[PDB]
Amino acid sequence: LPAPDDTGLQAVLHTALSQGAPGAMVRVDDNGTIHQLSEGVADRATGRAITTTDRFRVGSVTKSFSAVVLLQLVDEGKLDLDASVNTYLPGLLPDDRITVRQVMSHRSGLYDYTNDMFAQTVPGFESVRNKVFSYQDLITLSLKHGVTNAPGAAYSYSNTNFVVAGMLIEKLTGHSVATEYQNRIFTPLNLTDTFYVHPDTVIPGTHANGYLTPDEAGGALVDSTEQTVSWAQSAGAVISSTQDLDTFFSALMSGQLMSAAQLAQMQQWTTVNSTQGYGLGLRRRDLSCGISVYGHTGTVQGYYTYAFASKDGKRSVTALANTSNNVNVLNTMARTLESAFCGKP
Ligand SMILES: *C(=O)[C@@H](NC(=O)Cc1ccccc1)[C@@H]1N[C@@H](C(=O)O)C(C)(C)S1
Repeated sequence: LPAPDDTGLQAVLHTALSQGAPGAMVRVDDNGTIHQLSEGVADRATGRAITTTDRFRVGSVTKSFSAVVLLQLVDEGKLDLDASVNTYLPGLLPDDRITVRQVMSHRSGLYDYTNDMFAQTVPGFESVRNKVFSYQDLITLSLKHGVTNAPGAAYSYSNTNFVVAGMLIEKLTGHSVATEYQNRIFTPLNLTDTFYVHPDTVIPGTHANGYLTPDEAGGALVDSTEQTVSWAQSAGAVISSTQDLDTFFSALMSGQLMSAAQLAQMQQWTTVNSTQGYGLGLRRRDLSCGISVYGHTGTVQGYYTYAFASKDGKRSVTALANTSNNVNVLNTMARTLESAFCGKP
């Protein structure tokens, strides 16, 4: 690979601050040489600077952790990707033909309940932040809507799919998702900054605060740091660090977390758009210099995350800006992948 471009990374972060991120940071693990940059503040009221060791909410990057657990259950013979979800969770879904593979690749047609919750950004955050939901509650919210397409027929990202994922983990293992994440991922990889504490609202240890941008342009930012994330759970509630997400996606892509057969299933790409695919709880992004990278993005209130690795896991990058509902910042932060993998233009 090209050399990571730290000047380019620095410009990305500075642009993200100019667009409304209080803080922005990135860590590259380049085959044993680290690159780490940060600009701005973890806490905008106190002025405490953001740093690449600050913990944060990774949002939908959680889906990759859920997918790893499920694919280990497939290795163990406890789950068949092409069986019906209702085989394992009887009566859950209105269509017996919706399969586990369809759920994990967002081809199930299940409606995303979060479109109900966040029609207004800050009011929706205020409605869910201190709520505790069961998995079934969230499924029932989805099922109030008809499915949006036939099973398997169309890619349509839906948090509901990884609420089903959590339910399947807990039913088939008899344990909580937190226990399964810990035993199958966090402990074996020594991810000392990585937690699943739902429904606790505290982020353990030193952390970046999250700042939710309101829908009204120019409006005051809302501190969204402390919330249950119960509206997402196995779709969105992991806490981590740039170092730990780098370790996780390098371990995944280098074949440490499941059989080769199941990693191949995880990497069967459904088209998202002309430069992106979706596997099983895994995104592919195709970069301008003809390199593809693998991992996931996250948006949870006040945090935008990108966490991606090369095909062989030897280079990994995690970038975080502590705002959300700011599409300029979201778009800017994607450029860290270009600078880190494609290098100087
Ligand atoms: C994961 O991060 C998910 N985030 C949300 O459900 C929160 C949300 C975001 C925007 C508006 C309303 C609610 C989904 N995953 C990300 C991702 O994969 O990058 C999406 C942006 C697709 S939402």
